[PDB]
Formats: sequence, structure tokens, C-alpha cells
Amino acid sequence: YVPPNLPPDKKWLGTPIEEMRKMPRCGVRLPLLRPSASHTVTVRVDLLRAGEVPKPFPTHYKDLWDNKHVKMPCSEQNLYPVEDENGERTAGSRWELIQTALLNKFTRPQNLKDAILKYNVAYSKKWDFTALVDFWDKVLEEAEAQHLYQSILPDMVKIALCLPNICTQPIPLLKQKMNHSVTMSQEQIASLLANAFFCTFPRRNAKMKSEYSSYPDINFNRLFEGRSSRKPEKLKTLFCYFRRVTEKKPTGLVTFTRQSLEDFPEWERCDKPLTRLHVTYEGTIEGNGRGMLQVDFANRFVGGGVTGAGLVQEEIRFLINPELIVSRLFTEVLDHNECLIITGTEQYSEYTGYAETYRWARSHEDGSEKDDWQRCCTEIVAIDALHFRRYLDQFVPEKVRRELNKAYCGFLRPGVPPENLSAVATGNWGCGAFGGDARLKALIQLLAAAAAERDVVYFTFGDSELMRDIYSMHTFLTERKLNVGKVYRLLLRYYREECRDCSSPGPDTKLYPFIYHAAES
Repeated sequence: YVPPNLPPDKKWLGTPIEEMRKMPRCGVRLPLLRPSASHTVTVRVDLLRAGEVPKPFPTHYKDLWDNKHVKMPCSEQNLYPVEDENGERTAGSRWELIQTALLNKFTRPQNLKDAILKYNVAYSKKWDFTALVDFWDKVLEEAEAQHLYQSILPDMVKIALCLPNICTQPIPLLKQKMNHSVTMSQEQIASLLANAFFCTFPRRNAKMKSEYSSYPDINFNRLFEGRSSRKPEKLKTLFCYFRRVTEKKPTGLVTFTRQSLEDFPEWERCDKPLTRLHVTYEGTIEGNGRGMLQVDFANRFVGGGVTGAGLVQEEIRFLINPELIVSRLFTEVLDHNECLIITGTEQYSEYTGYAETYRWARSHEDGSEKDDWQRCCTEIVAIDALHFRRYLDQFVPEKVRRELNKAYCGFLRPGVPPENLSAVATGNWGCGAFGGDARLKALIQLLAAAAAERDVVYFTFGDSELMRDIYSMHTFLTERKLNVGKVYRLLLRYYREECRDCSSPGPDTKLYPFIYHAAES
């Protein structure tokens, strides 16, 4: 069996993208937004109005300093050692110290370093600021620098110092195994992120031991270090966002949901049929996948190295939709059965290149519509693929199954009828440094989608051969009426027949050809 010839000029194959479901059109009427045991809501839902800045709930700051909530910089329990008249330790208020540190004229990058180190004195000989100096004094020309230190920086200080008036409700940690959502305003996120820039979140810096070993970095200190040339583009991207939100308060909401399933399908017996596919070697997940469930190829620590060195797919997404960064404040490292679903973030920047060639291009005007909770209609899911030391490891049935389950967790929305579900916009999940096979991972995601009753739009980013191969295989299987179980069975056969007893870097026969021979013969 050779697959037939397909049109050579054609940029996309399969179901016309016009026919895939997308939000807001496909969505279920949203119920009244309200708090519950499973949903923390940090705003006044009764006052929500398109184009008006949401009001915080409750009205006045309420603090929790414990192991279940974010430890806020503005807590009365955020303390530091002060010397009294005999040189003995008294406890002073770190928030008061932060305020007086940050309320100073920065005319010089050393002024900003000096401020940040006042309430971080333990890191005065650990945190390097070379990349900040470089950005400020060498990358930016004099006019940009001037605007940075007399307008943007002072306005970032202001929203950062208003944290207690803006984020008045404690934020719960989204811990491993929790099925829980937090919805908060874009304005709240701006204040949180301004605090992250100034490295204000307490207890999130220790290496040698911390309560937060299990969480991603949130403070931005590592953005300022090193002799990297990418770092200035990261800063430009983040300052594009900071300029925009300080010049004009954003008005939307954003929902962060951690989802765990304890019981997954017995894939061998799964009778669900394959769903629709649109596959193209042109277009972007964020651009052409507007209104669809957009996959973020995530590190189990969500955002990866975005607050430090790291600029591949996840990091780039967290920089252009920077409100995603705030997930790092409260999202515990993801276990195999978990994902994080973020709804409402907005794209503030456009960019070109990737990793070492990445550059900020320009400001982006997100033209999304907003749902009935005034979230931008942009849903992103962080699902982390496995890292394979050796190519063949990924065909082991337990690894195939782990990837199926992870993707299925990302895609499933329990309760919601499949007709109110948007298509998934994805691509080569885990196929760069993580060693994954594009053709296997394409098929795993197709099976995951099918079991979750969703269509798929798959972007191959310039690989037309991969486009055609993926299209050919989906059509072969659908034409022959092979449900998810039959396909998973063939993946197992490939392993047993071609991988299990193979002493070689690769096997003698590739997966897709094996499937064609096996299924038809």
C-alpha cells in the first residue's frame, strides 16, 4: 500500500477550517459567575461591565500567610531583620521597606538594582544585572531609555505598590491533585506581574531549600543576569506589555483551572471514532487558531524558563500573552495526570524568529471578542510532553499511554456536549529538544482528541511532507472505519513487532508504513 498523490500546490488538507467549531459561537451559555469550593473569584461579579475595570472582592485587603495561599509581599507577616539600639534583631515590615525602596528616582540602571536589593539583601552578591544595564544603556537609544525611567518604571512602581488595594483576596495555591479554578482581573494580574518584575514575592528565591521547591520561579531576577542577547528582546516584549497596561488599565478577566483525572480510558477498548482534521503547513496556533483550544507545549513547571533563559514555544507564548506568567505564582509542578487551562489572556506583542533568533516585532492589538464573564475568547492548555533520552523509548506502550492520557486530560471538558466544544489547535508537541517523533505525536493527539470528541486543526510550521503524511494516515484510518481502540492496538503491535526486540538506534520500518501494511493486510 502506497498512499495516493495529493495536490502539490495546496497549503492545507482535510476539513475546511471554516467548518471547525470555535468560540464564542460554539460555547454553552455561561452560568452566573460565582465563587464556590472549587472556584475562587477575586472580583465583584455584580459590577462587571464591558470596558470598565473590574472591582476587587472583597473591598478591603484580607491576608493569609500560610501553606495554602500565595504569600503576598504586602502581608504584615512579610518581615525582615532590623538592628535595634544594641545591635539585636527586631522584625521590621518588608512591605514598608519595599515601598520606600521603590519610591525613588531611577535615572540609572544601578538605581533600579539598588532598590531591588534593599528588600533582597541576601542576594546582593548573587543577583547579576548585566543584562539590565545592557538593555538600558546599549540596546535602547537615549529617548527610549528616558521614557523607560521617567514614565514606564514609575508607573510600574505605582501599580506594584497598589497591590493590597487591587488584590484584596488571598490567592489559593493550585496544588498537585487539586481540581480548582481561580478567576481574576487583568488589572490584578498587572499588579502581580509588576511585583514580579521588582522581585517582591517573599520566599520564592531560595535554592538551598524552600517551601516552593515544587513551583516555578515568579520573580524576574534571572531576566537581568548574564551576557545573553535574547534577554533584551524578552525585556522589550515585557515592557511592551507594561507600557500598555500602565497607559490604559485592562478591563478583562482571566480564569486559571488545574485539571486532574484519576481514571482514564482503557484505550484498547475505546470505541470512539476519529474526528475531523484540518492540517496545514501555513499559519500559527495563536493567529489562525483564533477561538480554538490552543495547545501550549509546556514544561511540567508551567512557562518553562520564561523568567530566565528559555525562549522556545512555551516561553514565547508566555511572553506575548504575558498574563500567563502569573500562573507561575500559584501553579504547582504538573503531575502525569494533570493540565492547566487558562482562559482570557490577551496577546500584547508580535515577534519573529525562535530561540536564538527571537525578536520582538511590534505591539499587537488583540481583536478577540469577550465572553459573558468578559474574558477574551482565547483558551490555552499547558500539556507537558515527556523528554526522551533515546528515540525508541517513546514507542514503549506505557509511554504511548502516558502521552495519550496527558493530551486527553488537556482536551476533555467533562459534562459539556461535544457540539459546544471548539476544535483543538495544535502541532508538533514535544518534537524539538525533547526528542519526540512528530508522526507518532500527531497520531496520539488525534486519538486524544477523538476520545474527547473534538476536532483537530494541526499546524506543521512549514513541513508540507509532514502535512501530507498526517493527512494520508488520518484518511486511511477514517476510510477504513478504525475507531480509537483499533488504532491504539496497532501502536502496540508496532512496538512488539518492530521496537521491543531491536538493537539499533532506529527500527527497520517506520510507524506509518507499518500501520498501512498491518491494517490493510
